[PDB]
Amino acid sequence: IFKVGDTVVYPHHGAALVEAIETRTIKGEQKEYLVLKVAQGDLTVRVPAENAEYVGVRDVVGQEGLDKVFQVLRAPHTEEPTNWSRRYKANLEKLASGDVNKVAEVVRDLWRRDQERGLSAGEKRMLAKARQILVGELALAESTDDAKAETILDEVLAA
DNA sequence: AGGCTGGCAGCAGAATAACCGGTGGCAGCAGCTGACCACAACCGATTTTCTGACC
Repeated sequence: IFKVGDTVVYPHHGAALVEAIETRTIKGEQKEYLVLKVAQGDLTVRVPAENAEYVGVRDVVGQEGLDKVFQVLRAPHTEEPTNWSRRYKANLEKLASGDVNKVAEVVRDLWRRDQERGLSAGEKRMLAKARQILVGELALAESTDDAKAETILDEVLAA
């Protein structure tokens, strides 16, 4: 399925393009490396043709999962453990999982707790990073005008 | 049978990542003052010494 011209989503680097299929030699054999161009830090990631699904290279989302993550973002549930260390560990695990609904849960919990209390600079950086990957994912998914993706993010945050 | 004497050898030293609770400090400020300048006047003799009339 991975041809030149896609827009695939890495686990926690964001949505990236493809431009070539490298046949770079490993053990005297030409494993089909595919290249990536993710623009948050202009790093190029090259992965083997079959271990991408093992490491979690996930395709773009363009169906009722958009409504699913919208109702996840506008869900009434907000619960965290008592200690900030375990709460941060659980949110970091859900962030590193690389799932859109889980990242939506992370940003709704962090945005609710920041508009209620205001926690910390480290979780502020975490919320900025997770909001960046969610906004970039949906803006390259629906092709829906990035930063007007931020306006529709404001709409679903207002709920 | 070892020992304690002898050089011999080797070495130290000097000179040239967050939460929660609590508690005391602290600064800012209306709000009693309360002692204090502080002008500002007002009198209390005081002494001089004319001023005014007295016979």
